[PDB]
Amino acid sequence: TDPRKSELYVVEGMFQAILPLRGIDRVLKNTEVQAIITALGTGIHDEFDIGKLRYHKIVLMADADVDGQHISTLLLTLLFRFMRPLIENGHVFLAQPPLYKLKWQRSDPEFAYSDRERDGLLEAGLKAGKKINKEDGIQRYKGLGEMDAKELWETTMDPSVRVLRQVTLDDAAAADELFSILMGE
Repeated sequence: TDPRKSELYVVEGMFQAILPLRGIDRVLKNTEVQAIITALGTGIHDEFDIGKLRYHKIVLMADADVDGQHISTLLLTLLFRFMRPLIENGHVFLAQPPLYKLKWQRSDPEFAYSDRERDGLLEAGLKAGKKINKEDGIQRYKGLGEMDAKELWETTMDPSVRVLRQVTLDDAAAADELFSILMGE
């Protein structure tokens, strides 16, 4: 659980810490944001000290819809404006939750992270002799809240299977501009 072996997941509302974030000056006072900032341990702006970082990886997980984009947007800008080295140093990632669950009749269900993977897994399973209900065998997730707690962990937090995307400085800059445009109303 020492920093090197620790990760912090910030999820839409190896030691794996988890904090929620329900979706500029007032944002910093919101307790959920404060918990996250405090958990990171670095301090902010001028006080920022990379040596005090408590987590090797910071993973943002949210729904792919507007509501989900909003929090990921707000979080990426806070980091870009007050804790930039976390991004430049490659500590920030976005978790890709699965899009589909393939409910094989007499075997383990499989998860697909894209339409193409869905098609490949389906074809591969059928050729192997696996059976699936053509009407309800493939579940298309609407959000993270539709997932079973255990399946959420297995598909987004399990290190040997999760699909993570490193946030680049350019990505964060894009999020910050987005935050600016939208605030301009």
